[PDB]
Amino acid sequence: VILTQLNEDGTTSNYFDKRKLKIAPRSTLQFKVGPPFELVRDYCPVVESHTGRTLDLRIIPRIDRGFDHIDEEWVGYKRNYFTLVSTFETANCDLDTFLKSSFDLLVGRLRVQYFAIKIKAKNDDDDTEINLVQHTAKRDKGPQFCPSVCPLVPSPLPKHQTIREASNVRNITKMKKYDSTFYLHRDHVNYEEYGVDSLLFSYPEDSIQKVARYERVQFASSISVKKPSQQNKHFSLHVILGAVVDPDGIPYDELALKNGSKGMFVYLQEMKTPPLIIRGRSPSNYASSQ
DNA sequence: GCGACTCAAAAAC
DNA sequence: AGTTTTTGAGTCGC
Repeated sequence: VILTQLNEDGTTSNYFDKRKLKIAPRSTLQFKVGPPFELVRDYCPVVESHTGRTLDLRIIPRIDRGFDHIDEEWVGYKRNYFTLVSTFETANCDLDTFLKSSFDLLVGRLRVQYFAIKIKAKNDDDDTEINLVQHTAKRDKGPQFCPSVCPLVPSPLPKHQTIREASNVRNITKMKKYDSTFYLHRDHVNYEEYGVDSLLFSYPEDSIQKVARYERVQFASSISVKKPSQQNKHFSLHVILGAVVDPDGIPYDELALKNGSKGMFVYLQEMKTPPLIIRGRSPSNYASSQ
């Protein structure tokens, strides 16, 4: 009924089929590591502006809620929340140096203003994009929004237990304890250590995330989860690392910039999950029907 | 099939 | 040791 896997930090992932077993909404059993991500491709090279050294980049993503490994498939539920977190790392550059440096895209050099992540859902069989929606903790009693592009600086990915622990923190003392895990506050650095052209000072806001944390995410309520043949559709979640540059032949998305003008989120690397099954609202997807 | 209202159970404090 | 919050999901009815 429950299949258990040991996570890297010593917590467990407990996979169960909601068609057979109903578990409370806030049970720790709802938290579990989801499907592993795989490289799709590398896109635009990034180089340090004076040394010319190529910056080696790696997305480090994980799903921490919403997906179960059931009979060799990864399964989610349309009605339910998932959590997808990601960082990135630069294997050849330590953070403190990275933030003081400046970087260009090698396309012909566009200056990188900042690095950012976005997520997307797709139909894995035909590459059609599928809308995602996020809620606040208030759910129907608060706003809905589409996942946003997240400016980020390189950081190790927090352990699964840490994501769990930080999922619903209000208390100020506890928020203080997790703050340095999730944020860099640029307004707290020594400005005299930085040049005007430094990467840190082209980030759009003083509060900069160290971790892209997409919580309370769902597939859009209108998604069709079965093919016409009644076979399940296969979906995939994608994490894309990009460099945001000033618009003034390679993959990019437009972005509403800080100063108001157009911006380009230029793709650097993309990873995706294996195929995912999503179970819809049918009574037969729930143990209650039995 | 889907928005809405609702119940309920464990986390958060 | 209580109350409030958060979130899986039961149900109504179009």
